[PDB]
Amino acid sequence: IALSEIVSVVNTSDGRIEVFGVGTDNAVWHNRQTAPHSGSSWTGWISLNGKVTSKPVVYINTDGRLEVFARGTDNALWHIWQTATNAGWSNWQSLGGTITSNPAVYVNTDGRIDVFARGTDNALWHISQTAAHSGPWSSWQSLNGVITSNPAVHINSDGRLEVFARGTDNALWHIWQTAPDSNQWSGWDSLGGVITSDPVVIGTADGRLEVFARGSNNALYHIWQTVPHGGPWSNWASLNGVITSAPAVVKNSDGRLEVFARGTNNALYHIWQTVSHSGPWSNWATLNGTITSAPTAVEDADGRLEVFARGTDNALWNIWQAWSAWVSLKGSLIDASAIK
Amino acid sequence: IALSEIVSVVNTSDGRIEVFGVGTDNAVWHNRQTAPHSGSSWTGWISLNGKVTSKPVVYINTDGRLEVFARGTDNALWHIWQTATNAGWSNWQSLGGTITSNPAVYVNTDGRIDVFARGTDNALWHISQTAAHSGPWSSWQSLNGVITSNPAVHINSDGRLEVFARGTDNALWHIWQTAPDSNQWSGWDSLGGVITSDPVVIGTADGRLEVFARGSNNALYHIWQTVPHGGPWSNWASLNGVITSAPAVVKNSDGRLEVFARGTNNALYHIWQTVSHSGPWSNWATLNGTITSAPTAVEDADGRLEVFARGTDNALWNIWQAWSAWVSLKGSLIDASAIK
Ligand SMILES: OC[C@H]1O[C@@H](O)[C@H](O)[C@@H](O)[C@@H]1O
Ligand SMILES: OC[C@H]1O[C@@H](O)[C@H](O)[C@@H](O)[C@@H]1O
Ligand SMILES: OC[C@H]1O[C@@H](O)[C@H](O)[C@@H](O)[C@@H]1O
Ligand SMILES: OC[C@H]1O[C@@H](O)[C@H](O)[C@@H](O)[C@@H]1O
Ligand SMILES: OC[C@H]1O[C@@H](O)[C@H](O)[C@@H](O)[C@@H]1O
Ligand SMILES: OC[C@H]1O[C@@H](O)[C@H](O)[C@@H](O)[C@@H]1O
Ligand SMILES: OC[C@H]1O[C@@H](O)[C@H](O)[C@@H](O)[C@@H]1O
Ligand SMILES: OC[C@H]1O[C@@H](O)[C@H](O)[C@@H](O)[C@@H]1O
Ligand code: NA
Ligand code: NA
Repeated sequence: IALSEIVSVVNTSDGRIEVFGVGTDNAVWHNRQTAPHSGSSWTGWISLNGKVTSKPVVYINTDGRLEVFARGTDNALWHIWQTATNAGWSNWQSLGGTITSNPAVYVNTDGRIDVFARGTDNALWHISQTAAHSGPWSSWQSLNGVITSNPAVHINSDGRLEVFARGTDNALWHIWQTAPDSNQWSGWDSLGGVITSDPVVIGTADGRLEVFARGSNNALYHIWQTVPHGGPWSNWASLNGVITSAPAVVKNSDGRLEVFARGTNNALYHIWQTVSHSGPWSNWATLNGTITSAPTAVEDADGRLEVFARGTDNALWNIWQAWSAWVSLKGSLIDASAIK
Repeated sequence: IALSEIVSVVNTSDGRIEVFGVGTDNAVWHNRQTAPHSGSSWTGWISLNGKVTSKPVVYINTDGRLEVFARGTDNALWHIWQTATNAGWSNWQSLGGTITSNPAVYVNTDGRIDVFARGTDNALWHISQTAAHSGPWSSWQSLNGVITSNPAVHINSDGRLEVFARGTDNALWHIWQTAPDSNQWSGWDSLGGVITSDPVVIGTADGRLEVFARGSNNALYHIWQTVPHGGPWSNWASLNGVITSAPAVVKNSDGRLEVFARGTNNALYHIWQTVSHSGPWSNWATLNGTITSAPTAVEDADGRLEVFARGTDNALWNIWQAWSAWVSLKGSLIDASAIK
């Protein structure tokens, strides 16, 4: 499994990027832009406390309240939430279970958050809010299978959640809701290939799921739905390169997909659709730097991509689509990924 | 009340703009882009039938299914929906009531559509889906007040719906949910001024509501929340000009607000935030043409603004942010607005 993303990042409901990482104390720390603009100053790192043994994953509830999910020292799923949109936080609360992966998080069309995690049986399990952005939470329920990666989740353009994970054959497997808001899940399907990273999944500007992963030759690969929210899937296509981290994918403000990955020389590299969305891909270009994590990419409130990655000093470094000079957000981050 | 928008327009879940208008037969007709790109060809006009006595208002359910709301010849609220995302349509069904305005439509954080309409008592009434993108619908419920315009609705950045309408004093009044998904609504509040158009409301890139309306001197005015999802509101500010239609507002792909209105010479005019979102406004610029409706503006799948307006030939004409040459979508549209 290629070197993981070190932070979870979201553009908040007031247009400020907030990042969540694990400190040397194994607590979750957050940093937020002071202003909703490219090159904004930052609040600085503020602790949510806790003791996590996974990558923390933030998600924005449909009412704008941020909610962080992370495995605890007891291997239970824990969570903590803003009590008001972009305001104070709750205490950490357990959702129980015994999980063996980072959580994957998305929200159903009914505003109910769905959290996916590998179990001690190596099956995909999930637990959900029973009301929109509200407790109580459901029971833990199994979707079966045997997965050898952290899971990834994205909603289809018809509101059906779809989960991607590596199988015991190192192929990309996936499973989907057969209707929105449903616990009627499909059987597992193999999209084949051999992946040596966690999969990442995004929705194209024309409403198709597209999955990126590193292959056995350390090139970037991708595969996509050929119709909106539907099969068949394309064959695997190489985007080439030699990458030494997990890839991070993001949509430009004009819908062009752009992928960030660490190269052999430990610099940040990127490759993008040219002209328009679902257009022909560029060749790889360097953004330089020296990074000790996978990059994490998000669009800011000015419609510019922002990239975060840990540096050799273990601080979180930022670069944005002007491109800008590398700047440090400081702090000291660790890779707490449940699967490495 | 300044000349109204003639179509309801949405960017569908597969990145194709679809427009809804009233034909000379008083049926609702729709036209959709063949491709999810600027300057795409169109399907041509296809009838949903019905007999409407209001502007038709389309909304995308959280599962991607389009749903159109319009007053019938019996003055009841009627609706029709796609049975699958971007697929076939249902028959028209009545939601009953007796309404005296165009419908205003938004979705709650729980995926429940909320429809607002003036009653025969000139009070603001509403009816909602009781489950996410699903029937049965609620009873009609009154929010009281006396309104002299079509209502406008937008969600706050904390998930609270907020409705704007002109009062008997010709001032801008508003009312809001005190919590998301709630029928706990606030009292009416006056934002003062004198408006001679329907209000239009948008959410800024930094999570604030901003309202645009024509004033007594036929200038464009605007007023905004000074904090995300919160008061106090600004004082009214003039964006000047002399406009002879309702203004239409839209966010650029980079969050810059842009406003479209008909000028004294019947040409399309526009004015925009410069540099970045919540930045200083341009002066008015012409896009020429000769229009016989207010313009309607939406962002396409390429991140470019598209504007629609009826021409002197009663066809719907299109121009986009390249700017492009005016092109005709043909058809023959009427202004069916319930309040003129
Ligand atoms: O108050 C809202 C919060 O309530 C908690 O009980 C739930 O577990 C959270 O998921 C929710 O966001
Ligand atoms: O029914 C829809 C489903 O069809 C399957 O064949 C595809 O592999 C899934 O990605 C899709 O969600
Ligand atoms: O076409 C725009 C593209 O051009 C490149 O020069 C930039 O570095 C990319 O981030 C961008 O997506
Ligand atoms: O629809 C086909 C296109 O989908 C895009 O999102 C992919 O990145 C392209 O490689 C592909 O040609
Ligand atoms: O099937 C979905 C549709 O069902 C109808 O009964 C409801 O009235 C619509 O609002 C809904 O979109
Ligand atoms: O409580 C929030 C509400 O506060 C009021 O003072 C504002 O006028 C409303 O726009 C806002 O939604
Ligand atoms: O800064 C970009 C702006 O420049 C003007 O020339 C265009 O006509 C506007 O549509 C655009 O928003
Ligand atoms: O926050 C203040 C700013 O809000 C913007 O959305 C308005 O268009 C500006 O006129 C105003 O200066
Ligand atoms: Na994340
Ligand atoms: Na509309």
